[PDB]
Parts: sequence; C-alpha cells; structure tokens
Amino acid sequence: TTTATRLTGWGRTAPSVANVLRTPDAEMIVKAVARVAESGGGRGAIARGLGRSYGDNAQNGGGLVIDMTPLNTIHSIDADTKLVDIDAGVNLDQLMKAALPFGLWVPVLPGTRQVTVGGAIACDIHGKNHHSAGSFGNHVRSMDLLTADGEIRHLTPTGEDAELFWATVGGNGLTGIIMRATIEMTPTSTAYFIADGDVTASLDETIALHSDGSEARYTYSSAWFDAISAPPKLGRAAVSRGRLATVEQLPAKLRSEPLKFDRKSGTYRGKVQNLTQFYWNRAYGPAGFLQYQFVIPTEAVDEFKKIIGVIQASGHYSFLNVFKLFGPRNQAPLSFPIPGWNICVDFPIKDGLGKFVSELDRRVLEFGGRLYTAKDSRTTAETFHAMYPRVDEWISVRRKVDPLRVFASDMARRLELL
Ligand SMILES: Cc1cc2nc3c(=O)[nH]c(=O)nc-3n(C[C@H](O)[C@H](O)[C@H](O)COP(=O)(O)OP(=O)(O)OC[C@H]3O[C@@H](n4cnc5c(N)ncnc54)[C@H](O)[C@@H]3O)c2cc1C
Ligand SMILES: *N(O)c1cc(C(=O)N[C@H](C)c2ccccc2)cc(C(F)(F)F)c1
Repeated sequence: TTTATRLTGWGRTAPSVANVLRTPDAEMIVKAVARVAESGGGRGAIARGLGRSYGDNAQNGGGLVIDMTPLNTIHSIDADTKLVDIDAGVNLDQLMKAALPFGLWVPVLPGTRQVTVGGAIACDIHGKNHHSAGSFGNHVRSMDLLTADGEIRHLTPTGEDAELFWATVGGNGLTGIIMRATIEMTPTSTAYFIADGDVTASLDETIALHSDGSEARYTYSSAWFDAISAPPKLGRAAVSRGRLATVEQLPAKLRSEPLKFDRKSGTYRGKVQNLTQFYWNRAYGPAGFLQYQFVIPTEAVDEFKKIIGVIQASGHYSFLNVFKLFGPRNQAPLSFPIPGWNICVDFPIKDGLGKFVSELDRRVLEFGGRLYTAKDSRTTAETFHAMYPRVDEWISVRRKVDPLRVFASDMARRLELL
C-alpha cells in the first residue's frame, strides 16, 4: 500500500525517508491513520501536499507520509454564499480555474498556485493582499479534520471546536489530516488587476511610502527590494500596488471575457494586468541557496532598518528580495504573519552563511519578530519557541487532540512541537 521515498522540501535540503501512502480513497487514508494509532503512535504520520514548503514540515523520517494530492475533488461552488467546498488536495490553480466563471476569486494567493488547500491552511499562507484580506486561515468557513481517534471532526472558527480549528490553521499538519474544507471566496467581475507602480531610492523612502496612509487605498501591495547596495541606496524598492479591476475598467477588447483564466521607468498609473503580470532554489539549491523570511513588528521600524543594514554588510548577497507590510493578524496561535515589516531574502550558500543566519535569528527574535515554518529547516527549538509566545498554548491543544503523537514530522521533532 505504501512506497518508501526520499523526501525534501522545495529547496531540496534535509532529506529523510518515509513510507508514502498515495491513494484517492479517503477510506484508505482513514484506515492508515487508525493503523498508526493502533500501533500506539510509533513514528507517526503527517500529510503532504504539493511539497512547496521549503522546510521539513511535510516529511516524517522513518514514519508515514500521506500524499493528499489525489484527494482533489471540487464538491460544490456557490456564487451567492461565495463558498467553495473542496478536497484538501485541490490546488489553488485548479480552484482558480473552476471558480472564475462564477465570479469568485481565491481570497489569498501566494507566489505560486501550485499549493494545495491543505497546505494553504496548515501553513496559513499569506499573499500580496494580506493587509486587506488577512491570511488563508481568515477565509476558512469550515473544515473536516481526520484526528488521531480515526474520526473526522467538522470544525468551524467560532463553534465548540474553535480552539482545535485555530490550532489547525498554521498547525503544519500536526493536529491531523485536513480532508476537506469550505472556503469563502472573494467576489470579482474580472480576472485582471489595475496597478499603480512606484520606485523609491532609499530604505527610509520605502518605509515612508508604506506609512503615509496610501496602503489603505490598495487591496494588494508588495515590492522588490535592494539588499546589496550600501546606504542610502540600500532598501530602495520597486513597489507594485493595486486592486481587482471592474469590467468598465477593462480595455474594450478584454470586456468580452472579463473572467478569462490565466528603476525610474517603473512608475505608472492604472496599468491593467492579469495575474501573471501583476505577480531558482529548486533548480540550483541546496548546493546554491538558503531562503530566509522574517517579519518585524510595525513599531520596531528602526530595528528593522538595522537588520537590513546587517544583511547588506554581511557579504551575503541576495538579488531576489520581496518586501511587504503585513496587516493585522488572526487567532491562530502559530500563524506566521503579524502586522509589521516582512521580507524574503535568498542567500547563495557560502562559507559562514550558517553562522550569519544564526545571528539573524537572534536579532529577529530580540526585536519581537519571527521566522516562517514554510521557509525553514535549520532554526532551533529554542529560537522557534521564543519567536512564538503562544506555542505552549498551541502545544496544549495538540496534546488534547493527539495524546499518542500519531501525527509527527521532521519539523515537529526538530522544533520540539511533537
Ligand atoms: C515559489 C514559491 C512561492 C511561495 N510563495 C509563498 C507566499 O507568497 N506566501 C506564503 O505564505 N507562502 C509561500 N510559499 C510557501 C507555500 O505557499 C506553503 O509552504 C504551502 O503550505 C505549500 O503548500 P503544499 O500543498 O505544497 O504543502 P506541503 O509543502 O506539501 O506541506 C506543507 C505543510 O502543510 C501540511 N499539509 C499539507 N496538506 C495537509 C493536509 N491535507 N492536512 C493537514 N496538513 C497538511 C504538511 O503537513 C506540512 O506541514 C511559496 C513556496 C514556493 C515554492
Ligand atoms: N516574502 O516577503 C514574500 C515572498 C513571496 C514570494 O512569492 N516568494 C517566492 C519564494 C518567490 C520570490 C521571488 C521570485 C519567485 C518566487 C510573496 C510575498 C507576498 F507578500 F505574498 F507578496 C512575500
């Protein structure tokens, strides 16, 4: 029934071997969880989606991994309630294509659509529109969770099961297997964006642009960010901001099918873009690259500037940098986003990199920030627990729901969440 398999995250690092169950039969999945539970836990089980997480959260060395990608049925779409009811293995590209004709838009879109609904929930993913829409968790109306007791719990965000529900959002699969979920989509009349572009010349100017009050005028906003230039050109950014377009905003040619599927000069106004236009590690790493993401609380703006400073001075040079100001956070104890300054950098693997990122960890930690489980397989339990003050609250919920540790992963063991 299972296939022993070498697994890594997307950046192809920290491999381990697991027995992979890959079946479209939900009953086989229930059986397998039950079997692990009846062996008393053993080395446990974790779910896997499309493997786009860079870390070790979707692998389980010496244990069971359940590939959820064959559970990919879209059960219902409702344009009045805006609700879609889909299997957890459904991916966002497939969902985008299916929902567009109903005038529905996937409410949170990350940098790639090759992620499953299960993975979107388990990592509580965020997008270019976080400051207006929150993260993926905010839009989950209900979900079916297969728990350690072999039963499938129906969870809602305010029901009796609220606590389990919000430990599951951002829970990295460690409360059980999300089988199915109901997501509230965003209404739209077109599949296009209308975007305003701006360029800055300094880190301070980037920050002022995000603090002047104009962010509140766009539903989506992110920026490419210079991390190699010494000050004051350090932290200059190419900012892409916008909102979904109405039909009467489209070029006349595109009005026939508005819901169709698919420095210096970079200043513009009312440019009309499809998703691809508006929006290396796997190809070259991990002989090549270490991806690194963190968020610093809004009020700690100067501490943020300094970390940026430390990065440019490091001698570790990242071209691919993405910056964004996160909005308010949600109820999930282990959710990554907090309101604040968020950035992803991609470092070439070079001598002294490990020691340098350990120093970064310390700084993000002291300044009240955190790393993202979706981008990590290197940090320590001590660092992670410190970055997530609600971790003991979350661990308690997990103990109530999985007393025998039927659910387990490489990440759970490394970060002592098991
Ligand atoms: C090119 C690229 C761009 C990205 N951009 C963004 C971005 O803009 N914003 C962002 O937040 N993230 C981004 N990510 C990270 C990615 O969106 C998340 O890691 C996401 O969780 C991956 O989904 P997946 O289905 O591939 O999950 P996997 O990587 O397979 O698994 C991730 C976690 O989800 C759990 N999981 C998966 N399915 C289930 C299930 N059915 N039940 C319970 N748990 C489950 C796994 O156990 C694991 O803990 C990006 C990744 C890549 C490679
Ligand atoms: N980080 O603040 C951040 C990263 C992305 C993102 O899509 N990153 C992936 C790995 C990527 C980077 C560069 C080139 C290709 C892919 C997205 C955001 C968001 F805030 F959601 F816009 C933030």
